Amino acid sequence: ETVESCLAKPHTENSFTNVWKDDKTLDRYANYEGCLWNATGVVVCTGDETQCYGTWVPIGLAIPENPEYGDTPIPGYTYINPLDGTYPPGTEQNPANPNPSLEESQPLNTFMFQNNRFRNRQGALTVYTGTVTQGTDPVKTYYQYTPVSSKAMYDAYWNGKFRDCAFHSGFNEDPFVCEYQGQSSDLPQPPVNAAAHHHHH
Amino acid sequence: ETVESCLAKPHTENSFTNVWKDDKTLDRYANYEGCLWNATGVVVCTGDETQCYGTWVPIGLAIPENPEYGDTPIPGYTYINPLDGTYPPGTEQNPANPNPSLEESQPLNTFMFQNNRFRNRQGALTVYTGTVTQGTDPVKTYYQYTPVSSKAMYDAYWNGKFRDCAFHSGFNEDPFVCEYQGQSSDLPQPPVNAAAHHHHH
Repeated sequence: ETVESCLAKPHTENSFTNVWKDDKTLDRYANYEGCLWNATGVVVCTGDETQCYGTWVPIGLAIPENPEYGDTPIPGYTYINPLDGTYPPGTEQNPANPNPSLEESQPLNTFMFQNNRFRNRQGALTVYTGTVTQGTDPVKTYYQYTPVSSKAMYDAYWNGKFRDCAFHSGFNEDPFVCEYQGQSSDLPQPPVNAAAHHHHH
Repeated sequence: ETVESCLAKPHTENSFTNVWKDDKTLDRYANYEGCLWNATGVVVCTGDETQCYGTWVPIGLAIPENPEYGDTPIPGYTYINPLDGTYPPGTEQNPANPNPSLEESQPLNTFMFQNNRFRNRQGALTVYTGTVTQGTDPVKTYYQYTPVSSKAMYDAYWNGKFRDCAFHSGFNEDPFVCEYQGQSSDLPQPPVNAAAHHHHH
């Protein structure tokens, strides 16, 4: 395939396996038919983030990276994109500070929701967006927390769905795994990307 | 509309006006029919980025913003998304450092391409994605430069499209505006959301 041929493929609504997520933007990707695809909004994924069902758009050539599989629908959850811009910070609607913050070490008060790490500071939600560096000799490494811009994430919070995990002190360890992991929804099988050749070269 | 009715709308391939971009993810958004839409894939936008043509996906309720249009096509450029993940850093194909760095002040020899500010270090391209803050008062501000993950951007760079703007050295505080602003292309008019659609939540 070429970049042009990939971009010409039709968008496809189906389950893809071997899904990966960009640690900074939280975007989900997968390889299929020699092309790289990006999931667009409304996503249903398994508990782990191995498979996701939704509207996939071809964005370029497949990139190197990457049990069994049946024909029966499997359990999953409707996944929320924490940074989708539906409730942007620094606005009248969402007055939270729009600037990301830095932590020298992973904070003690974080909670895990749909495989993302979050912090709650009196109703202001932030999400872990990977590490960043500052300076040279020595290079300082920081854990970056970015203000959440997802209305659906805040709706869940305001509906009291994170009572067991968003108000917790922390310490000795890492994140509190929330009991709520989203609305249940099944993924059709098998993934269209099942075949091993979609994941090679 | 409701969040669910907005999500049930079909993806639309059309030109939208009153477009805005997320400074951190570089996402493009617009309001239409009481819903918020996000452009997916490569879009065609005007020079100022007021209008973009492409595949738009409904992601939630419309959000507050803050004569006119004809019916003949207008000139625009094929816009690339610098953080689209088609050529991720920290890999065999793209050996750039995968970590964003924080600058105490804007770096020197930067250039403007499609209203984004970039830095070029011996072929390693980095893009300005906004301010990050730290330190319980005073409150120190940093300028974040994130590794470019767009293969298209690198292709243009490698083909010598940025000859005049990306290869400066020395002391240059203001960014050089690149002559190349992308491949010319036309946008159908008028925009689908031209009418005062942009009012009342």
